[PDB]
Amino acid sequence: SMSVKKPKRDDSKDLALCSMILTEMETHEDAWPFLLPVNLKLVPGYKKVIKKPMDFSTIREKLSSGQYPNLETFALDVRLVFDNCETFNEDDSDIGRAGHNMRKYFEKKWTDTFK
Repeated sequence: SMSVKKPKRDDSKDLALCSMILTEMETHEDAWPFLLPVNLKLVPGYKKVIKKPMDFSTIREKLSSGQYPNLETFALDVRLVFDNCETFNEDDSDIGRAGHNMRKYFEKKWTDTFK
């Protein structure tokens, strides 16, 4: 509360570490469904159904331009990418499996880097 603070967690490397994680996600072989924004002209249903589209390139640009105030807002957008994928794709599809795999990959890197 006012003039009562928990000890200051060092957050000075967060930006670099989120960039590193994002690089590892970008270079995973199953990243291909997530690298670029879904083409809203070419994919029926996407625009109406997925209220907040997110992809790795968009996260990368937000990251690079100081649009994440903290590491939780970064994780929210990453998870949004996988939540959107599960919303739109069957579990038993290449893309559906890609999303589960990438989410797993991300969550491990996240825990190992920060928790």
